[PDB]
Amino acid sequence: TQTYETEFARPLNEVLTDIQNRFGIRLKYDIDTVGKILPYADFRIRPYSVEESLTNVLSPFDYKFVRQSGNLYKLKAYEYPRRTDADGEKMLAYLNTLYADKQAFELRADSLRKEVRQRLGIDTLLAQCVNSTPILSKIRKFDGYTVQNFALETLPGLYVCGSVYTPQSKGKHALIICPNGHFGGGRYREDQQQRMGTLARMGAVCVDYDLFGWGESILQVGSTAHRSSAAHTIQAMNGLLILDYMLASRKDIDTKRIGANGGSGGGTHTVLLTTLDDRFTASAPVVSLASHFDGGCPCESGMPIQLSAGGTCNAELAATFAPRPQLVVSDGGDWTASVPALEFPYLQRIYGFYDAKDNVTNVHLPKEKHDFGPNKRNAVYDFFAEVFDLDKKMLDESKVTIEPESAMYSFGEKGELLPENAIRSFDKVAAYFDKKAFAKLKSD
Ligand SMILES: [Zn+2]
Repeated sequence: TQTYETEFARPLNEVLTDIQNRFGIRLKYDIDTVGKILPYADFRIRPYSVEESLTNVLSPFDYKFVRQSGNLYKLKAYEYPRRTDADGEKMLAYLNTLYADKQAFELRADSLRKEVRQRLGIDTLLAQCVNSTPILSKIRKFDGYTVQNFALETLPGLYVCGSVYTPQSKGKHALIICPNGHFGGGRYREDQQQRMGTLARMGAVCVDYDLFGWGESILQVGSTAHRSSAAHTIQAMNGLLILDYMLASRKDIDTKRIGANGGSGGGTHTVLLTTLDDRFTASAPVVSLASHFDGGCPCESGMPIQLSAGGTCNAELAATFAPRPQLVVSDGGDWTASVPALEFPYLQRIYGFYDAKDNVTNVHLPKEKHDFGPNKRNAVYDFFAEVFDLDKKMLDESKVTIEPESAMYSFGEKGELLPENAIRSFDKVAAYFDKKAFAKLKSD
């Protein structure tokens, strides 16, 4: 019954099936429309445009479409971290109106650094971090580099576990902090060991560490806890405390050569690190950078850092590092497809404010997909070789050992070495962020 008096109301699932048949498209559904009723459904249709029709029937339920290949469309929930290339181009054009030189750029960059840090809440948690003796494994020797595991206590009872990759070559070394993306196996994976081992053979101390609720963090908080705003703050805190610990505990580091490098989520965390800490002298965010995507995981976008200074994006945060050497690796199979046309020229103009366009580079892999495969690693090897004066003759992944996973563990094959004091539920961490969690906890 289509009447004025029943608001010409149709179930949304009938409307969309009807759009699919009428305009001859295919729909992939990543939403469940059960029970959804759209008033005036047929009046929202536009015979000349499948896209207006879809947007007019979906935006009332907070849904959208994303055009796939050919005549296929995916139907999605609104995503606060994800916009379009078009949104990107308007954002970056808008931010270009806020600065015409170094002076104007540098005032906004300082506001961006302060408001990002404030909005992350990291200084609240740093004021509560302890100073206990880090748990260090024995040093394991390999061809031209060694590996040593660490567990560093942050908040009372909370541990970040990682591994340090040290060159065997004599003399002062570069240091590279290496947050990782959501790739299978985390920092334990083959391509992560390859990259840390090659950079260490070439003369860089390299450090990698568990994402919150990955690896041995699972022993304390479980796997679910990773997708939380807590993860965003805790992972940035982890990076900073690890940089502090490396610089205070080691004699072999040249403080003119401190790098950040990571892939996907690790590339988002790389930009966060160079935004939070002025000690970094070079940066390589890999298959990560976009004006129009902030990161899909709450560990990347869970805190509202992109609302800093009236609105920013990871491309502008990356720009605040100017004019320090920075490599952006992009590919044609993900959100970084835009970088050669959009994000890179934006970064070139800002590096331009310092006569240092040559300090920022883009290795675009048009044919490749979202991974940390060999040509991603080769752009990283090449960049740090160049800017940190590392030894390219040592570059050979066949010489890196692929340790089994448990060899990088701090707390034993089965986590049986997990300290007495140690947090064993997410509740203990959540209580720093949410009064509901604190209240659950305080009723023993
Ligand atoms: Zn994450």
